[PDB]
Amino acid sequence: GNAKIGHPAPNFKATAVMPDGQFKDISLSDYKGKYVVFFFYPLDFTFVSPTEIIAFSDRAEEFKKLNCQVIGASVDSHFSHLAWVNTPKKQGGLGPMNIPLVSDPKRTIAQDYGVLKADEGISFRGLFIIDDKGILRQITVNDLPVGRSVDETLRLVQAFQFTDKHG
Amino acid sequence: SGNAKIGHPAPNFKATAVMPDGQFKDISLSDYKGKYVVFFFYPLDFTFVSPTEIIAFSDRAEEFKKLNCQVIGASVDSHFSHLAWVNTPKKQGGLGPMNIPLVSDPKRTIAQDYGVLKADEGISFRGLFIIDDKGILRQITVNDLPVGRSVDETLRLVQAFQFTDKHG
Ligand SMILES: O=C(CCc1ccc(O)c2c1[C@H](C(=O)O[C@H](Cc1ccc(O)c(O)c1)C(=O)O)[C@@H](c1ccc(O)c(O)c1)O2)O[C@H](Cc1ccc(O)c(O)c1)C(=O)O
Repeated sequence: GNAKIGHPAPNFKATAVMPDGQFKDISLSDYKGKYVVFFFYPLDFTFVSPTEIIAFSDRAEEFKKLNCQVIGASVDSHFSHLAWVNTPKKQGGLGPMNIPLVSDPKRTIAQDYGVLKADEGISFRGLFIIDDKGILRQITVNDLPVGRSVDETLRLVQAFQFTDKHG
Repeated sequence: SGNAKIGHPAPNFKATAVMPDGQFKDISLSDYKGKYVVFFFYPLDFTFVSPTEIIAFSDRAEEFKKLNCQVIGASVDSHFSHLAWVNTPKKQGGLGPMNIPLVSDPKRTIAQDYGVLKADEGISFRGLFIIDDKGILRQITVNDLPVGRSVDETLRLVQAFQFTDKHG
C-alpha cells in the first residue's frame, strides 16, 4: 500500500453510484478543498456492511456541516452497488443513499490503501480521513467482524479541523 | 512500512518498560499471549496531547482489566524519560502514577515494525493496535500527531472483537 500519514492520499478514478442513484466516474482529487472520509467495506448484500453504510448515509448532513465528503467503496461492480441501493432497506438493501459508493473491481484502490485481504480478494474495513489538501491524516482498519462508529469518525474529523487552526 | 498486517501475528518486541510500580522491566508482547492487548504508540514524552491519552488509558485501566485486556503504551523516548514524566506531579503537567506499562523504543525498530515511524522526525505517529489472545492483529489505528485517541472507542472495539470471537 501507498497510504502514508502526512503524504498525499493515493488518488483513484472509479465508477461510483452517486446519491442520485446514477453512475458517475469520480476521483478523490475531485474533492480537494474538502475533508474526505473514504471507507472500504468487504462486499455488497452482507450483514454488517449495510449497517455501517446506512449510518454514514443517514448522518451525511453532520459531515456536510464539517465540509466533509463521505465516500464508501468495495471491490464489487458498480452494477452490484446499484442493485443494493435499489433494494429497499426494509428488504435488506441499502435504500436511497446520501453518499457515493465507489466500485473497485480491479482491487487496485484497496491495494493502494493497504486494505486488500489478499487470500479473499476483498477489502478489510478500512477507513481513511483525508484533509482538504488531499493529505492523509488518519488510518483505521478493522478485521471483518467489527464495524465502525460514525460518532468516532466525526470526532476525528472535528479534531483534525480544530488542530488545523493552530499556527 | 511495517509488518503489522490484519489477521497475521502482531510483530513481537522485547523492550524496557517502566511498570506501574515505577520499576524498569524488559517485557515482550508475547508475554501477554492468552489476553487481548491494546498496544499504542505516542510521539514523545513531556508533551501536551499525549498525556491526555496516556492518563485516560491509565485512569480507566480497570475497564480493560474487566475485558481481560492488557494496555501497553510506547514511545521512542528512553525509559528513564518515561519514569521522569511519571514522577512529575500531575499539577505540573506530569503523568503521575500509572496503571499501565510504558515501553521505550529508542532504536525506533518497534515503530518501524508497526509501520508508524514518522521517518523524517524519528518519532512514532499515534498508532494503536488491538491484538487478540492468540497474538493475531485485529485492528489498526493511526492518527497524525495532533489528534488523540478515545478510550471509549478502544473499549468498544476490544469488546466487539471478543464477542465476535465467541459467536459470529
Ligand atoms: O504535544 C503535542 C502538541 C501540543 C500542543 C500544544 C499547544 C497547542 O496550541 C496545540 C497543541 C496541539 C498540537 O498538536 O500542536 C502541534 C504542535 C504545534 C503547536 C502550536 C503551533 O502553533 C504549531 O505550529 C504546532 C501540531 O499541531 O503540530 C494542538 C491541540 C491539540 C488538542 C487540543 O485539545 C488543543 O487545545 C490543541 O494545538 O504533540 C506531541 C506530538 C508532536 C511531536 C512532535 C512534533 O513535531 C509535533 O508537531 C507534535 C505529543 O503530544 O506527543
